[PDB]
Parts: sequence; C-alpha cells; structure tokens
Amino acid sequence: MNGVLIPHTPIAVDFWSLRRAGTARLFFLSHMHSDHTVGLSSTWARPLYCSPITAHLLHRHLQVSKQWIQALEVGESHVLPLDEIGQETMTVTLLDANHCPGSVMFLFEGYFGTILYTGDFRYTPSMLKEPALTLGKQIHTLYLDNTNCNPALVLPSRQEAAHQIVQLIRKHPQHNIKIGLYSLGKESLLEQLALEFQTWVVLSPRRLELVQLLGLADVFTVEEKAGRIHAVDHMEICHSNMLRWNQTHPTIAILPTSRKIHSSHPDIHVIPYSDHSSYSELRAFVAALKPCQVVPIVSRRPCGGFQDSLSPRISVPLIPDSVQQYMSSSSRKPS
Amino acid sequence: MNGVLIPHTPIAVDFWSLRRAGTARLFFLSHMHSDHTVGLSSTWARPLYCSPITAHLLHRHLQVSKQWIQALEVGESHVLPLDEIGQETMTVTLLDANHCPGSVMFLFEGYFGTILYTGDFRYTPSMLKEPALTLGKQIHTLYLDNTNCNPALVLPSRQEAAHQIVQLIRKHPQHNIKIGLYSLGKESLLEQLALEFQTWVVLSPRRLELVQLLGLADVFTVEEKAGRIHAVDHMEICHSNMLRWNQTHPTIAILPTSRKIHSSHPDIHVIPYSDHSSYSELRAFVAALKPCQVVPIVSRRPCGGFQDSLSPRISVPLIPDSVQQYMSS
Ligand SMILES: Nc1ncnc2c1ncn2[C@H]1C[C@H](O)[C@@H](COP(=O)(O)O)O1
Ligand SMILES: Nc1ncnc2c1ncn2[C@H]1C[C@H](O)[C@@H](COP(=O)(O)O)O1
Ligand SMILES: Nc1ncnc2c1ncn2[C@H]1C[C@H](O)[C@@H](COP(=O)(O)O)O1
Ligand SMILES: Nc1ncnc2c1ncn2[C@H]1C[C@H](O)[C@@H](COP(=O)(O)O)O1
Ligand SMILES: [Fe+3]
Ligand SMILES: [Fe+3]
Ligand code: NI
Ligand code: NI
Repeated sequence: MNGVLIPHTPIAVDFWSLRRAGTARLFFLSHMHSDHTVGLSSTWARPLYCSPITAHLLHRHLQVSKQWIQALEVGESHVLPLDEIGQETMTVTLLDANHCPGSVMFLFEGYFGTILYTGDFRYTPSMLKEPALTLGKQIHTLYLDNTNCNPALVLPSRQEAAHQIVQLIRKHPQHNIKIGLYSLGKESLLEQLALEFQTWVVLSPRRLELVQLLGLADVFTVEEKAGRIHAVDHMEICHSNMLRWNQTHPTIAILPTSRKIHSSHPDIHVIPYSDHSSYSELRAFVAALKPCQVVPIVSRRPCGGFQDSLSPRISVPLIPDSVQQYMSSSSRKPS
Repeated sequence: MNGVLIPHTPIAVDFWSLRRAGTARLFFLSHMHSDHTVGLSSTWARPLYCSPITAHLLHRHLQVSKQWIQALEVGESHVLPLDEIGQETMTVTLLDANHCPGSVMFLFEGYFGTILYTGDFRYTPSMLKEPALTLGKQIHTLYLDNTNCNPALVLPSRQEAAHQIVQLIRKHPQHNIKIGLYSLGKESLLEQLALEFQTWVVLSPRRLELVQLLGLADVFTVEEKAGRIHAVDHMEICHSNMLRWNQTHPTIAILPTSRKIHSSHPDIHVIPYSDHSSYSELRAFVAALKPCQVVPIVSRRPCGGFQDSLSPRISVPLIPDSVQQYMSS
C-alpha cells in the first residue's frame, strides 16, 4: 500500500482508506497499479485528481464514478483550493513519471512550500529539463520511488535491456515469444519487438483498449496466434506452462523485470528491464534536485544514500487558519 | 516568481534561473521578498545590482558573495556596460519604490529606449516629482506592479489604514497587540504604533538588525514582554494562537494587508494597510506617465484598464552588434 498522507497538509496521494485520512481533503492518484489503489472502488465519493489516461482506466476498471474523477492535463499548472472558499490555494503540476501509461509525478506548491512526489517513476536526464523544474525553486520534501534503492542492484537502461531482448529473440526465429507482464505497463517494449521482428503482438481485449490511448504503431491484435509475440500475465511464466506451450509450438518466455527470479526452465529468460529508477539513477536525481529531505514512498523497502544531497533543513510551515478549518471534523469535537 | 526577462536586451530583473537566462547578462534585484529571489542563493556567481539596503540584506540572509553584489545608490544615474569591448552602455537610475526597506524601481535607458520597471511599489504623488521622471522622456515600456489591479478593491492610504489601527488599539489599553507581518516590511508602521502608545515593539533579532538601517526611533527590542506591541510572522495570527496567547495576557491580533482574509476569532482584525498601489493609484500613475505599453510584473494576477493612457507604440529597437556578441550563448 504505497501511498502517503502528506503531513501538515490536506493532501493524500495514492491513499484511499478514509478511516485513516482524518484531515485529508485533496486526493491524487499517480497511476493505476493495484498497490496505488488499495481501497479505491465504486464506493469512492470524493474528488480525486489524476492524468487523463489514469482517469480513463480508473473508471473503466475500478468503476469509480466519473463525477469524482478530475483529469488534469499533464505538464500544465493547475490551481486547486485548500479551503471551502478557495481563500488559500495551491498549484499542482503533473509531470510524466515515465513508469507506465498514465503515470505522473506531482509538483505541489503552496503555503507548505514546494513538494515533489514522484509516484512510481523511472528517471531520465530529460526529467530535469521539465520547465516546472528549471525555475530554481527549492524543493522542500521529495517523496521518492525507492523500489530499487539498493546499491547492490545494478540495472541497464531500458534501451539496453530491450536490446538484450532483441538479441535473444533473434536466436529463436522459429519460436513463439511469451512476454510476461503486469496488467499495465511495457506496451512500448511490445511495440519495439513487434516492429523489429515484423510480427503482431497478441494481447487481451483489456490491453488492446489501453493501447488505443498510447499512439503506438498498429501492431497489436486480439486474434489468437496472429503473431509470434504473446503478451501474457507474468505469473503465467512457469515450468508447467512451458511444457504445455511446447505441445503446440516451440516457445520461449521472457520476464522483463528487475526482480530476482530463478529461471526454472532453460527457455525462461529473466532480463533486467525495469520501470523503476535504479539506485544510481536515484542518486543522480536527488543530487540534482537537492531537496531539504527525502521520504520513501515504498514503506517496506530501503531508502538511503542521499544524506549528502540535501539542502539545509527548513522549519515546518505553519498551517493557515483557513486550511485548519477545512481539515477539521465535527467528529473530533464534543457534543 | 515575479521576475522578468526584458526582451531584446541582456537585462533581467528579479530573475535568477540561469538555465532560462541564456542571453541575459545584467541582473537586478528590486527588493528582498522571496517571490523576487526564486533561485538566488550562495551559488550565485554573476554581478548583481541592487540598492544598498537590499545588498546588505541579500548577503546577510541568502549568503550571496559580496564580490557579486553591486550596490547602487538610490536616485543617482549609473552608467553600465552592455558589452565587453568598451562600446555600448546604458544608464540605470534606481528610484524609491516605497514598498519595503531596500525597494527600488529601475529606469533603464539605452539603445532599447526608456524602460521604467517598478518592481513592487506603492504609488505616491511624490513619486512623479522625482527629477529622473520630470524631464519629459517618453517611457516605452512600463513594467508595472499589478498586484492590486482590481477596480473593485478600494484601499485607504497607508496613513488612513494606520489611523484605523490606532483607533482599534486605543480601545484595548490592557491588551498586547500582535502585528502579523512578512519577514520584511511595515517597520514604519511598528514605529508609529510604539510612539503613539508610548511602548516598545518586541521583534525577532533578524528584524531588529534591519531596523538599525532605517533611522527609526529607539523603540524596538528583542526582550520578551518588554512592550505591548509584538511583531510576529503573519502566519501565526490564527484562532489557535488566540487561545494560547489569552492564557497569558489579553491579546488582540491585527493583519495589516489588502488580502481578503476571513477572521476566525472576534479579536483578529484584518485592516487594509497595503504595500502595493491600489487600482485607482495605478491609474493615476500610468495616466501621468503615458507609456507606450504596460506589461504586468505579476503574471498570476490581472492587469488592465490603461489603454486610454498609452502613447503611440514604437517599433522594436535594433540590438547593436556588440551587444549580440555579449549575449551570445
Ligand atoms: N507489496 C506488493 N504486494 C503485492 N503486489 C504488488 C506489490 N507492489 C506492487 N505489486 C504489484 C502491483 C502491480 O500490478 C505490479 C507493478 O507494481 P510496481 O510498484 O510498479 O513495481 O506489481
Ligand atoms: N522478492 C520480491 N517479492 C515481491 N516483489 C518484488 C520482489 N522483488 C521485486 N519485487 C517487485 C518490486 C517491483 O514492484 C517489481 C519490479 O518492477 P520492474 O519494472 O519489474 O523492475 O517487482
Ligand atoms: N505567489 C506567491 N506565493 C507564495 N508567496 C508569495 C507569493 N507572492 C508573495 N508571496 C509572499 C512573499 C513575500 O514575502 C510576501 C509579500 O509579497 P508582496 O509581493 O510584496 O505582496 O508575500
Ligand atoms: N487570494 C490571494 N491569495 C494569496 N495571496 C494573495 C491573495 N490576494 C492577495 N494576495 C497577496 C498579494 C500580496 O502579496 C499580499 C498583499 O500585499 P499587502 O502589502 O499585504 O497588501 O497579499
Ligand atoms: Fe507501485
Ligand atoms: Fe512581490
Ligand atoms: Ni507501479
Ligand atoms: Ni514585495
């Protein structure tokens, strides 16, 4: 459950348990992976803000009512009220997180200072050239995707990992290729492979719907056996299924992931393609931004190595009177 | 972030992100409020021009190296180079902006024409008696503080608003008076209040340091409880602190500001003392200056109502060749 209640503010990100969101009033959704939507369902009855692709997927697959889903266009600043009359406001800018379709970071600006919240993301130098991040503003808290914050874990770039996958498939001209994925993500990798090997990617109807939003080449189909590359759920890649698949057609299987996965069959390949920043990329990202502090988004994973990258700490800003009133609840008063 | 890159020139004002300032070479700081120093810290390593009081404050609180700070005396014309071959120059005159300690307007003159850049300012008729503005020169672009440029927002003069505050404090002789302020500014109001009520103003050590530069009466102290008027950060004025303060001493709180703030406690008062020209003041200012063009400095806020006061436009002046080489990236 990798979401956050931002302290001293009415802001929640990827956090949907109202029982525990005592003072939260403004709700944000970075992307549609299940660990960022725990407790989010058709019963949701509060305004939430997200990217247009996330807004489409959220209504489509979790049946949150459209009236509560406020799509904000990525890369445009938006003013949002922090009290009942918009006396106090903040600016939020969504920025591409380069993690999966719809994934964004949130730059929050208001009485509380400047907060960058990465959500899940994969850093690239182009990120630091975003206009919203090139104005010299000091970031006070950086909420960081620390999924791969392990100095022992080295990863190639996505481009290099994709190259390794191309090299491997070239050695298997007569093989079907199972690509084991999560429900959302890596569609751009599927497109690169379909173009390289002049073949169709076979997908489920749910993933074909999503691909329509992405502006990718016309290389995807639901038609069974229409091409050599088959997008499958990552859990389907196992020894037992290799033995079933091979009764119809020679098959190899690829798990593009940073996770450490023992290969149980000679034709199952684990290749460290990743949609999260590597440790070295996190170090570059934080050293460039020099925030006053770093707070991990992923509670169960390590976060460290940025002590010498921080700017001098700043005192906790006072909450404006009007926002205090907005965050209050009659349930926390007597009578 | 209310700074500007003046187009067709190497001039920047209150604009410090170098990566955006590829062709800017002359940097100016109108005053030390944080929305005018976004990106300016001890990493700054270019010449920087400002008023003497701004220079003292910039080094003290942002740790810009003295070697980069070029204080220019207010009200004096200064010739500044626009290249590195001793050819093209401009003249800059700093004029009192009447906004806060150290605040200035910049009159720029050169190949680009005559540009008046107000920064933040509060207009007064004395402003127009400035010798630099009484020579009949035609201002081509007036960069204007449009914070309060709303025909519906009517404001008293600072003197009238101060009088309202005096009237309020007279009703509570047994009370401490919290005055919620920004980090810089309104020290003259604190002085007037201490003299009116024959008491001391309790300040932070930082603000006491600044007061030493202003030539104000010996009415300020950092000694706790040493007087009835307490300068506090404006964010501290809130319902919760009224309940805390009154457990020690009866307390009134005053927010001197033009912002529309709802009072959450009977004894919190918002009084429209402002350090920004009102709309009616902006109109008299522009109407007296008749610039070719008015460009707002506060892009997040509305600006208009001046087309009746503009002079006929002029074509974009040519950049001299030597200055292009200076600006080259
Ligand atoms: N702690 C945990 N438990 C179970 N399933 C999880 C967990 N974290 C992520 N996931 C699943 C959910 C997503 O569909 C997929 C990609 O998550 P990503 O975070 O982008 O790598 O991984
Ligand atoms: N041992 C283990 N158990 C459960 N989840 C794990 C484990 N190791 C990594 N992960 C998760 C972490 C990320 O959510 C995903 C890798 O993201 P990717 O884009 O695939 O690199 O796999
Ligand atoms: N857009 C914005 N965001 C956050 N804080 C701001 C902003 N504008 C001004 N300020 C703060 C900064 C100054 O210290 C104070 C007086 O600004 P003055 O411009 O003289 O009225 O108000
Ligand atoms: N709605 C709103 N939100 C945030 N800031 C605002 C708003 N309205 C005005 N202001 C700011 C603008 C100036 O910085 C300050 C007034 O300057 P002073 O000298 O205090 O009159 O208050
Ligand atoms: Fe996640
Ligand atoms: Fe300002
Ligand atoms: Ni994710
Ligand atoms: Ni100001």
